[PDB]
Amino acid sequence: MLYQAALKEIPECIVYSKRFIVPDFSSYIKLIPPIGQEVMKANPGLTLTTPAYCFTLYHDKEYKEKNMDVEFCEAVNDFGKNEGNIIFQVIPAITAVTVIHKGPYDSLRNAYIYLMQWVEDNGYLLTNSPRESYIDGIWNKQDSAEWMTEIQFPVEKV
Ligand SMILES: CCCCCCCCCCCCCCCC[N+](C)(C)C
Ligand SMILES: CCCCCCCCCCCCCCCC[N+](C)(C)C
Ligand SMILES: [Cl-]
Repeated sequence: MLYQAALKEIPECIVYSKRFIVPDFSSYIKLIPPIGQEVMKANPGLTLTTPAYCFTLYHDKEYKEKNMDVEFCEAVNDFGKNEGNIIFQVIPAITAVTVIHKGPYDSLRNAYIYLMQWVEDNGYLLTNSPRESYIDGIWNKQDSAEWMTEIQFPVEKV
């Protein structure tokens, strides 16, 4: 796939979120559906933002694929009440270099490789946790070649 870096300012947002140490990506994503179900039950009237912004924060300090520190986030228009370890928080504004990963998730690492190289080549520094923003996927497209996930590296120019 031919990744195409873009540079953008991402404003702050309010999210509901849950943080996990996960064995691998498949194990992690099985934990995601219950989060929305439980937070919505506990906060009638909670509204997702339009457009949506639904993303994983990868909090590890190095590249990893197993035993990962991940935080699932989904943007809402206003705060609700925390439900268990599901917590509302403000995710701060960042300047990000981004690429779109088309297709299934087994090759997501290629987008991270690409962005790590771009940051080095163009005189930037990664300054906060990468975000993995889910756009199109099994919820709306059964042709997995048409899934779309945006990888966002928070950066500052050196
Ligand atoms: C000079 C710095 C060298 C590289 C810094 C990399 C920091 C790593 C950022 C957090 C870990 C990202 C893990 C993403 C895994 C995503 N997939 C499971 C989908 C592949
Ligand atoms: C029988 C085959 C079972 C397939 C299970 C499919 C479950 C799909 C549940 C999707 C949850 C996706 C969460 C990402 C949120 C989507 N938005 C980006 C639109 C907010
Ligand atoms: Cl320069």
